[PDB]
Parts: sequence; structure tokens; C-alpha cells
Amino acid sequence: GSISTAVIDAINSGATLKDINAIPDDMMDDIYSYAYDFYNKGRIEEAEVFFRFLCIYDFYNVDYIMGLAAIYQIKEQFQQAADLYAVAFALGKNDYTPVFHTGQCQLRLKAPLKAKECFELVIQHSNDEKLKIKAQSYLDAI
Amino acid sequence: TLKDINAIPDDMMDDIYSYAYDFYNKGRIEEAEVFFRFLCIYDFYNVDYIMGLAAIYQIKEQFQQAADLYAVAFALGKNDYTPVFHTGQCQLRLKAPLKAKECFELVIQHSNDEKLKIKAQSYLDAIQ
Ligand SMILES: Fc1ccc(C2=NNC3=NCCN3C2)cc1F
Ligand SMILES: [Cl-]
Ligand SMILES: [Cl-]
Ligand SMILES: [Mg+2]
Repeated sequence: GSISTAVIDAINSGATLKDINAIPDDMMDDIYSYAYDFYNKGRIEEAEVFFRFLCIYDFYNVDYIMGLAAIYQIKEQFQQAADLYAVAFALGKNDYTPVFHTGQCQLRLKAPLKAKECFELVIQHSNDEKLKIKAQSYLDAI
Repeated sequence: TLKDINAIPDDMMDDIYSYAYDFYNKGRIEEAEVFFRFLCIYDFYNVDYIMGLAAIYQIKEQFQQAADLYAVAFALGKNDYTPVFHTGQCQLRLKAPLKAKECFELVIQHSNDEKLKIKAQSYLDAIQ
């Protein structure tokens, strides 16, 4: 998957496609928009390929990671989704949306203590009042 | 992964990790790097294996490579902010002090590791 690719790239430490500027920003932006065209039409399998392609080129991009994580959550691949949401959070320190979704995934993974920690982080640190209500509704049910 | 098919026994993998750390502690960086690369090929999803290779890259002043691995290590472990602390150090070396500040702030806001937070605060205090 995307994470294994990132680690292999790191182990081998060779020239990556991004390191050589193999695809310009404008083209990457276009491909990202195409990925969501597929996604928005329910063509989740094509969208997944396009987001995997984006994540091979530039894994450390919050927008690419969040798109792929969303697909895995929809497909009920909850551990892969949680792992990617956690990457997205590390890259995007100030957005607690990936932490909220990690909590949802942890609940489906039968890990309520991890989920509780996620939802509590949202309540204590997010400035998104609507996200906080949603996190509290999950907390109330745990 | 090779771990998924149990290609090497568990006890032998523990030995190899301990040998990797022995090389690391003795300053035998080239050998530790081989051993941590071996471990990460065997199980890319082992946070401690990733952290070891990331540490080697940081010592070698390959700061971006280290930060990239620390991001994966953080994600897999979810609740351990040690990789975030080391990323902050890497960002300082990469002349990205605002990114470093965000890393150290994240450690202090989320971590339950008091000794780690003391270290993070000492870096924050020094950031201009
Ligand atoms: F906690 C972390 C926060 C950011 C990063 C990062 N690593 N690598 C990286 N490449 C482009 C942006 N970016 C941030 C790693 C962490 F471990
Ligand atoms: Cl937020
Ligand atoms: Cl900066
Ligand atoms: Mg608040």
C-alpha cells in the first residue's frame, strides 16, 4: 500500500520521482481533480487508483492522503484508513478532522479506548465547534 | 511483509534488533544502517524498526529522510509523540523553525510522556 511504498522509498533512499520533479504541480493538481471527479460519481475503484498514484508521487501531501483515507473508510478497510488519517494529522497538525475519523475507525476496529482518546483530543484542542459536537456524540455512546 | 509469512522466527528477529541497537550504541553507524534497513524490509509496519532507521538518517544529517520516516512511525503508533519531537529537531536543522515550533507544540499538547514534554519545552523556549 501507500505506507509500504513510502517506507521502501525511504529504505532504498534512491532518487524518487518527486526528487527529480517528474510531474509538475499543475499536472498533479489536474490529476487530483480527476480523482475527485471519479470519486464524486461513485467510481471509487478508479478514484482509489488515482489517489494511490498521487500518493506514490508525493506521499507527504495532506490532500492526497485524506482522499485515499476516505476511500478506505468507505470500503470498511478501517485499519488502513486509520493509519492514513494519522499520517494526515501529523502533516496537518492543526486540523482535527483526521483525528475524528481515526476515532470512528478505531470504534469499528473494536478499540474503544483508542477511539475515546481520539474523540477527547478533538474536544480539548479543536476550534471546530461542529466537529466537537460530533466527537462528543461518539464519546457519549462509548 | 516478510513478517506476515513468519520468514524468520520471532526470537531471532529480537536478536537482530538488539544487534542493530548494539551497533548504534557503539557508533558503528554503517552497520546499524544495514541492520535497520534489513529490519524495515522484513516488517515495514514495525514502529521501533522504523524509528531506528529514522534515527540513523538523523545522525547522518539526512534530515528530510528522517522526518519522512518519523511521519510514518507516528502514524503507525498513533499515540507516541517521540517521532514528532525528533521531526521538530529535523525541522530546526532544515531551517524551518515555524514547522519545528508546531511539532514541539504538538508534543506538549498531546503527549502524556512528561520527560518527552520537558525536552520539547526546552526546544520551544529557545525558538526565536
Ligand atoms: F510529526 C511529523 C510532522 C511532519 C512530518 C513531515 N515529514 N516529511 C514531510 N515531507 C513534506 C512535509 N513533511 C512533514 C513528519 C512528522 F513525523
Ligand atoms: Cl479542527
Ligand atoms: Cl518554517
Ligand atoms: Mg477549545
